Amino acid sequence: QHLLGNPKLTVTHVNEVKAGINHIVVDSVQYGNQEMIMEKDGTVEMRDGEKLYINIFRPNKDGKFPVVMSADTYGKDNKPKNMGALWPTLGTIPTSSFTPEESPDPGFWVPNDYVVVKVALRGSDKSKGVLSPWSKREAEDYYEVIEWAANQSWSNGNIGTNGVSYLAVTQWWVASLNPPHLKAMIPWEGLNDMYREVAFHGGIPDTGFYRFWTQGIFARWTDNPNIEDLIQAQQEHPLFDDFWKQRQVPLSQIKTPLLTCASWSTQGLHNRGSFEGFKQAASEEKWLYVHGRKEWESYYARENLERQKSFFDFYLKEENNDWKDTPHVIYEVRDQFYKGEFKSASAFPLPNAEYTPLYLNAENHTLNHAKISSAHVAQYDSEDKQQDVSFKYTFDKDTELVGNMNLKLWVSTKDSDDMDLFAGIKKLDRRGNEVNFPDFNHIENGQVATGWLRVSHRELDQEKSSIAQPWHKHETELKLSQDEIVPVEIELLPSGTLFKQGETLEVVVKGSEIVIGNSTPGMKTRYEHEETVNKGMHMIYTGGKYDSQLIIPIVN
Ligand SMILES: [Cl-]
Ligand SMILES: [Cl-]
Ligand SMILES: [Cl-]
Ligand SMILES: [Cl-]
Ligand code: NI
Repeated sequence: QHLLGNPKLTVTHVNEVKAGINHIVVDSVQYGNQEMIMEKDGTVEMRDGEKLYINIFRPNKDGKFPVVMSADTYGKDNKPKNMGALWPTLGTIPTSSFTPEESPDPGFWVPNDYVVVKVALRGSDKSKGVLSPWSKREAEDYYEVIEWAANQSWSNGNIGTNGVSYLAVTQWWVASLNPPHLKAMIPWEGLNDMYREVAFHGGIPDTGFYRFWTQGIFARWTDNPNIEDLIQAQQEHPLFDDFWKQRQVPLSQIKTPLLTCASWSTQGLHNRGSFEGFKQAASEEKWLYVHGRKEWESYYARENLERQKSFFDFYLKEENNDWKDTPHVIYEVRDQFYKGEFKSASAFPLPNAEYTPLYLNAENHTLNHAKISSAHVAQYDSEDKQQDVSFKYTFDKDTELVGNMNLKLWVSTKDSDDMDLFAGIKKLDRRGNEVNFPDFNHIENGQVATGWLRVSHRELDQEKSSIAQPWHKHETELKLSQDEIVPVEIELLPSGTLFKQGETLEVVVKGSEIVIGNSTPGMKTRYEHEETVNKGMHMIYTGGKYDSQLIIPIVN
């Protein structure tokens, strides 16, 4: 039958397709050689007269179909990319040749009688307009394309958005505007608060990935003079001010039926906001899927395509399938690299989480059940990349930690008026060796959880903070005096991990990155934090009034 495709046809070589309506044959990963129509370089006109450029892949037959859409500024005609040698840890990513990275593959969706629309947002492709990534103005353009699509001859009126990374962030954005024909959304790993999630971590500027990403956009469209200079924006907006508030999606405006993917493996880019989107969305019908595996690999994996399709068959085809039997949260409890167990819950944060303090003791590198009665101080050189302080707890029984963790420290410094603190959670096996996990950006020597804070940014938003997840206002800098001892709470980003009986959790605090390096030597694919306020010794106080502690989310 037709899902085996037609092996008599030759696949359309994608760089040879010309503008207009084309009959093409797609090298589908699932369904062999698949005939369809591709309309290349169609335009949609914005309210201000700007044209946005798109491709439309649709069944070669009359009729009305549900529509799958994605939008970004990376190039709508990108042929997906010696990657095996150049970025070996990307994992297995099977797609047709008509799938720009992270996009819904028309070779999967179109044979299942969906239309796929690929949108080049303003400033990209033949548009030389303003390119302001992850903004409301970009969201407004996306909204126009959704509503236009709903009125086309091949459209059943129901548009669902889908895609990874930039293609996910733009969904949080457009959904906050509630387009009337946006009937479902699949933000598969996307941030939605640039200040907190990519431009700065805990107030410390990302000098790596953020800048690499920004430069990449500039390099992609060198003949567009209207690309927003986000390098300079980072320099001149060090606090969460009116500029950055406009780059935090108003998530509680979202009402659209929602399938979110978050990953334990993307801490430092999409992880925080993936969870924020799921949590804060007002949507009455929402689901979350969490894994501790690789990003694009998991998106394109057949089981996750089938999950996406089941959600869209319910919402876009209006089929009475059993989608709503799906538990609202499905999550991996990671044990080792690519080894874990998937479990389910009715909510995130997990309704059975017991937020449990472990108190730090500076004298003996321990985390403890009981409070430490007398105040002591530990110390590390903040400029020596080999120095840190660490604290360990060995479990007496199998324990699952799933959710946020909060590291409360009392700290001071003598040689600077500020401190950059780098926190990490590690798991050590029964032999005392670190157990590595997938981590950002597609590194395999990562850790359990990571967090950051610039201490002048420590002031908490009391309304938004919780016992497991501190929320920092980032409104004003509270610089320090010599030996001013201050309380800080560091956001360890959401993680899911089993600690077996005999295994150890280790907190590490340091003046620089805890896990070093990346998976693409010479290219800044990972966060870096090379612009630091650190000088000299950092002090960490524990015991007595200095109730330094780690709050851990014990579940199951
Ligand atoms: Cl449920
Ligand atoms: Cl225990
Ligand atoms: Cl939690
Ligand atoms: Cl806020
Ligand atoms: Ni060929």
